Amino acid sequence: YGRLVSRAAIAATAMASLLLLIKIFAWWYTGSVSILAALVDSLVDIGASLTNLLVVRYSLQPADDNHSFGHGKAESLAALAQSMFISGSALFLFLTGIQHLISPTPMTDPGVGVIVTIVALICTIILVSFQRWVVRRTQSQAVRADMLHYQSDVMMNGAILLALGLSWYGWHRADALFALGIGIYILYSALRMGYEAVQSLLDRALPDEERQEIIDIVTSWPGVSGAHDLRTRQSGPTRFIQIHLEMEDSLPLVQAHMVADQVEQAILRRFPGSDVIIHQDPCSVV
Amino acid sequence: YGRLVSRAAIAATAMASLLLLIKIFAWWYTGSVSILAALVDSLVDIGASLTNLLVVRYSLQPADDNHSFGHGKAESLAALAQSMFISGSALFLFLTGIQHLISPTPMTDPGVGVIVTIVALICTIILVSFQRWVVRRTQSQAVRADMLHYQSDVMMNGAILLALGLSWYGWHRADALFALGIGIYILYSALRMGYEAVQSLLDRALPDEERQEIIDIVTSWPGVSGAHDLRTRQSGPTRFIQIHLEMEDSLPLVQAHMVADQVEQAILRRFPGSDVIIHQDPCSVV
Ligand SMILES: [Zn+2]
Ligand SMILES: [Zn+2]
Repeated sequence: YGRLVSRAAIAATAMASLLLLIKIFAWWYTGSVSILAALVDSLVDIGASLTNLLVVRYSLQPADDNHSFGHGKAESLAALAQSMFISGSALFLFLTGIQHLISPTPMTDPGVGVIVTIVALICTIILVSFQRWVVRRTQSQAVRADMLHYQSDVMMNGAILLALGLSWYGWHRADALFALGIGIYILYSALRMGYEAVQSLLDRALPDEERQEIIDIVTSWPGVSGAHDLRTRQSGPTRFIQIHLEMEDSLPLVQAHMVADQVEQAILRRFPGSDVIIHQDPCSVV
Repeated sequence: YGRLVSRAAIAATAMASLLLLIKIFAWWYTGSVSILAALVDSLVDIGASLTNLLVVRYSLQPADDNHSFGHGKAESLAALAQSMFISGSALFLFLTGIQHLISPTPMTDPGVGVIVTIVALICTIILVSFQRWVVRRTQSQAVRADMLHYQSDVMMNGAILLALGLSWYGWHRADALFALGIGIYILYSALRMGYEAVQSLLDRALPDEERQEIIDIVTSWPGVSGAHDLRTRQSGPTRFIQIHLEMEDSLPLVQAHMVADQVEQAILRRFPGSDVIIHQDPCSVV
């Protein structure tokens, strides 16, 4: 089920060792060999790992079973933050700004910093295009998919992509660095993550689809006329009422369990939800 | 049910007109009559209203029924923020600091500001001790109960509570203003709200109690030996399997619906959950 196809391990590893390795380390600057580097979104990127790592190691048990009845919502939650807040807002240490005053133009910023071994990384892209494998091999219910924090925390598209002496003087970041955030942050986490997130409100019961599937599977048994109601949600959950809305509308006998249970069972299709549950109603809302 | 006892209206009003009135306005300073006042946690307190107001006006329908299947989790969510973040962290614009350097001591802060008509408010306490009525008349599933943002956004316990010439020179805020945050913020939202919040992971299935009640009600019908399983959560939700784990362990007939439905029904006790649902199992996990 989750060897590959489900959160089983696929969702176990990435930002649980994408981070335990790539940006566990990559730099030995201002200390031994004292050339300047102010970027330590490294220890800042480290919160990101342990965070997710442990958090997903909790998106992940049968529960505090009693209390935490049966969880991992957890992730969707630990997405909500990363998203809207703390990225998709990590955007806002540049919405625009430095474009007009004596800053990006002819003087202040198109000169300083010809000491760049920042190219040391951008290799790291390796372990986004691995977080990328995680994606639909199974979304860590897309919780990994804060990844794109990296798919833009590896957006040195000014750095190692300069318009050095061809047309743009110091307008190198005024674009090909400004929109960067805008439509890959606002319309990133500050929707995306800000969403699976927001269905931390269980709802979206489903995508009309397995909605569809679901129904037609149940609609079609021996446990026929008597489909009453689906309701649905994340990591699994479905449920419900049916049986004989033609006569076995009391008539039958509890044999006619497994029959639902057949149904239920037959709502395998997925990998799964619960024994997303049947109340097996005889007598008819008509 | 919710006239008074449930979120019906009680949860409709407070921070949906606690804020629409109290700090809709209270001040006309630097403009007409130009005495100084830098505090506009007023327009900042206004986000707080509309926010909650509208949000609770959504903690509150049958759903985007299809998608948002049947919601209001919403609040618990809109608590999570207020809490841990954006208060219980609004604490940290003072953990301590101004205690030692020439700031609170003999010179800088125990002198400036003898112009205080800040006493204009502290009346506002009126509409916390109304948010206080909201509490258990029904917790707006304690979402209102970000209120205590006010129960500490009305913590002028330096202001209009000075140790002016009795023992403490300028040590007036170094205490009776420092701990203020600590153990009414950290151990406030940054647990409290940071919690109902975190059970945005449905879980806490319940408080062993109505857990208890629940069970013994079901345990005790004509729908006897055959209690299988509770599972539980917020605004209502319960569910489950039972019937005849002594013989009507297939034997009976779907008459024996309402019998669960009796049960279910009889899990009135609360105001309620769902028709927190029964799968009525004959043949026995034994
Ligand atoms: Zn029924
Ligand atoms: Zn069963």
